[PDB]
Amino acid sequence: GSPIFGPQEVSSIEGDSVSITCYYPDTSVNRHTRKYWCRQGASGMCTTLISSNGYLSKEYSGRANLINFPENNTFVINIEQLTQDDTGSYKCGLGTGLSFDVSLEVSQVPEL
Ligand SMILES: *[C@@H]1O[C@H](CO)[C@@H](O)[C@H](O)[C@H]1NC(C)=O
Ligand SMILES: [Mg+2]
Repeated sequence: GSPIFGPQEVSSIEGDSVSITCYYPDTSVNRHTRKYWCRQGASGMCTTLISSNGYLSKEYSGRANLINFPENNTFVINIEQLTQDDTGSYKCGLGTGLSFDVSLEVSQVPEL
């Protein structure tokens, strides 16, 4: 099935911020479980970059937040100071399991 939903593709420009909302099923277990944002890598693993246990990758020091909103069965990942190096294939999810694939594209600032 389709337990998690979010934005399939997120397009931004260098310097921008994004706010990515992931939706989960309306259950107590899901409201209180670990939430995560991870980047899919060439090895096949999805490396956690931020989680609701308070974990943060050094790649996101000073520029990211993950906020759980149990009151509407969502959580939000905020990512700031984007650069082209943030382009990639990500997942938002619950647990370690339930997840949704997000493609983030960060393009160059257009020439004037
Ligand atoms: C969920 O609730 C939070 C807190 O009130 C709100 O800021 C956010 O917009 C809501 N999310 C959605 C998808 O309605
Ligand atoms: Mg590009």
